[PDB]
Amino acid sequence: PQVTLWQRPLVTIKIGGQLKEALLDTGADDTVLEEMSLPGRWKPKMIGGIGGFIKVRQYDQILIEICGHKAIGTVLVGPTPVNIIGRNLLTQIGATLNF
Amino acid sequence: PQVTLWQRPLVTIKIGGQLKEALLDTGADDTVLEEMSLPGRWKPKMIGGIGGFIKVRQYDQILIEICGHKAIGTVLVGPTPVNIIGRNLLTQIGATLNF
Ligand SMILES: O=C(Nc1nccs1)c1cccc(CN2C(=O)N(Cc3cccc(C(=O)Nc4nccs4)c3)[C@H](Cc3ccccc3)[C@H](O)[C@@H](O)[C@H]2Cc2ccccc2)c1
Repeated sequence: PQVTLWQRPLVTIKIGGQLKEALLDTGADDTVLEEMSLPGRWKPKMIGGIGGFIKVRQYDQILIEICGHKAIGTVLVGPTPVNIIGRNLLTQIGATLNF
Repeated sequence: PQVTLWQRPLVTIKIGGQLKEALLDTGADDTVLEEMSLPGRWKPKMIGGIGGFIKVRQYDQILIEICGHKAIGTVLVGPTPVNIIGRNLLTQIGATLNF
């Protein structure tokens, strides 16, 4: 559904039986979630932001529901201050930017 | 126009006479450009992001032509890895996120 950007474009996700809200972020290549618990195996990874770079856990083939849209992707979990859905998943849910 | 998120949504801006490319960014509350010379007056501000806080300088009332459209607003200049057009300006160009 169309959102304007007068306010932060925030949605509910369900991941891992947990309900979260996350920011739809066209600038973010990758989806990055704060610390929460996920089952399984993961690889260490670093990503950059402004500020600097953080070190995250790289889980993949994770099912997320974002609004009513399912999508399976790579998720990075670590010290971001806000959960971010980025392009690897906004592409799966079909989001566009219009101006 | 309409951007699919398979590529980074980069766009051409003209600011202060200069021609830059910049990221259209729904998750970013403000616009922050890399260092460049702007005339006039500014004051120091700090912003956060993933993995830290940079100190930035704030110019208000800068004209920016973004794609083709003119908008005027505050632009923060500072050590970002990339020019980022955030919601303060995206609202002025009419951008909508649309799934
Ligand atoms: O995949 C990623 N990186 C990779 N590395 C290797 C492979 S992929 C990646 C994933 C998510 C975010 C980012 C890094 N990132 C951010 O750090 N910011 C902070 C930001 C950017 C611009 C303005 C503000 C702002 O106004 N902040 C304010 N603070 C106080 C008041 S306003 C904040 C937000 C997200 C955010 C919002 C609020 C708080 C924290 C973060 C942007 O929305 C994101 O697009 C992006 C911008 C960016 C993109 C590339 C390089 C550098 C910066 C990178």
